[PDB]
Amino acid sequence: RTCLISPSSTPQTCPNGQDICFLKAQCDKFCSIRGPVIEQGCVATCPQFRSNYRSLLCCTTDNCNH
Amino acid sequence: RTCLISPSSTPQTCPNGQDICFLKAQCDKFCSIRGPVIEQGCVATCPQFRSNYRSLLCCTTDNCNH
Repeated sequence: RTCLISPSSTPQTCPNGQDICFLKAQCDKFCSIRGPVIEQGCVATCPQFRSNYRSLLCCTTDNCNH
Repeated sequence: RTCLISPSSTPQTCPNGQDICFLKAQCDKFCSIRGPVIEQGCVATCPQFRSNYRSLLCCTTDNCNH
């Protein structure tokens, strides 16, 4: 139920149907008091990314990171 | 001319006009003899990613990685 389960065992996703990894790096709340924040996990479908984020890492597959 | 020039000094991009970082992780040549490969650098505009890659990391900004 994640993207890493064999090599280093560092899984963290949770696709409820299709395997899609997703990381979100942007400002959270205030966007001017704590700076950029980083969050990762699993979501419905990887959206067409966006030029207004700070760093998005999509794998759209499971067990595809190392 | 890259995405890291101050903190750890590990820049590697090269936007010719707008600052956009881009990494490409997919099979290269044969896609069945060496496995998945990893490549990064800079390109025109970050394409709407794709669910057929192995790992794409776009920042669409400069000096936005650490």
